[PDB]
Amino acid sequence: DRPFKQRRSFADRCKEVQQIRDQHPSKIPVIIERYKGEKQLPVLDKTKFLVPDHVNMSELVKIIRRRLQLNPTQAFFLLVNQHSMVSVSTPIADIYEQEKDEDGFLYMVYASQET
Ligand SMILES: O=C(O)Cc1c[nH]c2ccc(F)cc12
Repeated sequence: DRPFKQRRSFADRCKEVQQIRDQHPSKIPVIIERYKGEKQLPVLDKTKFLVPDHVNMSELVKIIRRRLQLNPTQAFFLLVNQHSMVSVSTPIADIYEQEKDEDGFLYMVYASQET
């Protein structure tokens, strides 16, 4: 259950982004993890997503919500560096250039609170 950055070294994370640049150049490499203090939402099956660079962030919110199989009642937020991405109808390619990690991944966190 450890976070991605505790399972992979910085150099290995950089090499993985570089490999994705070669093999899936039109995809943004995204890490999506459950907030550490999250109580209500389940853990997602997978952590690493290759997102076509034209996808709007607001659509990624809907996709992850569907993957979690929640009621329309359960609150859900997907955050990039504590910015909620529910209303961001901007392609991920633009968010990437602005919010990417030094290792080249784009890190997101989901929670039942937007704090
Ligand atoms: O969910 C995934 O597996 C990765 C992903 C996120 N958004 C997408 C949009 C189109 C597509 F082909 C794949 C994706």
